[PDB]
Amino acid sequence: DTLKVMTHNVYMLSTNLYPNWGQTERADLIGAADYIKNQDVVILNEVFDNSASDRLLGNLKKEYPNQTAVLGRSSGSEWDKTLGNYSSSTPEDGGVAIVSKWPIAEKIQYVFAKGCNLSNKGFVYTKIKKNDRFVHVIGTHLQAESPASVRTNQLKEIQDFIKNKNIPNNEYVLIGGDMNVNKINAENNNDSEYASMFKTLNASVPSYTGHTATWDATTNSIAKYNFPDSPAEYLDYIIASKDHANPSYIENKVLQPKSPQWTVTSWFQKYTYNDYSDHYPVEATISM
Ligand SMILES: [Mg+2]
Ligand SMILES: [Mg+2]
Repeated sequence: DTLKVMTHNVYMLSTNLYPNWGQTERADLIGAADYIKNQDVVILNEVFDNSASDRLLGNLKKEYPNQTAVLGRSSGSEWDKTLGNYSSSTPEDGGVAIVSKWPIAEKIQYVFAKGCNLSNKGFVYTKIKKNDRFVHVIGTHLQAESPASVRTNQLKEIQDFIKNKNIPNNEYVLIGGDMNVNKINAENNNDSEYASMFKTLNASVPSYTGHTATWDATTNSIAKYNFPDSPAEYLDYIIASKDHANPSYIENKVLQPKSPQWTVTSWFQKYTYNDYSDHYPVEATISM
């Protein structure tokens, strides 16, 4: 069998702080997009805006009916457990959610202890039954660019959680999302943060295919507006724990899907874009 998992930072900032980023329309464009189809599990990042995020989740309901709540937005029975530094008084939620075409046996949220109370950043854990197999998928979004030291602490909390969970070593355990750890020009430096990421989580390095960056101001219309001169970076991953079932093959493919044109007005000026987010999605293929 093959497991298909995708992760995508969808840039859905709160409309209370950023009213004109086309969040609602992109909720519809992403929901109907072909690139996000045919997956087993999908991890979402930055689904911060409550209305637009729920709209997106609703549009994905037909194909991915099994869904978790958004990390850090609530702490009721919608979560089997709410772990970590969760606060109901944080201005924003963690923006992470997971949807699947398969039954979800357990849903857990965990809020990171440290961070440079702004957003309940952390991770979402899911135990999913796919064809009589239980697979484990953790979705997260780490500290954005001292920042590296914070990310290492967060990665540590993720690894510590996995070990404590007592997951069978013959079942697949994947960790994915916007790690904010750059692979560009770092794949050949055992001392880079990119290298440390794999050590801290004790995960294997996947085969890389597709586009060469996940946040590219040189090809992405949204990133180009916000950071015109910033060199492209590679920050999104989906990797497997070596302390559990090691995939004979695991790929991470960066896609460059373009959306139908959409327009927004900001300060009496109209702007048109053809991207779903400032980040590109990463499609993982895992041989089981
Ligand atoms: Mg972002
Ligand atoms: Mg929110």
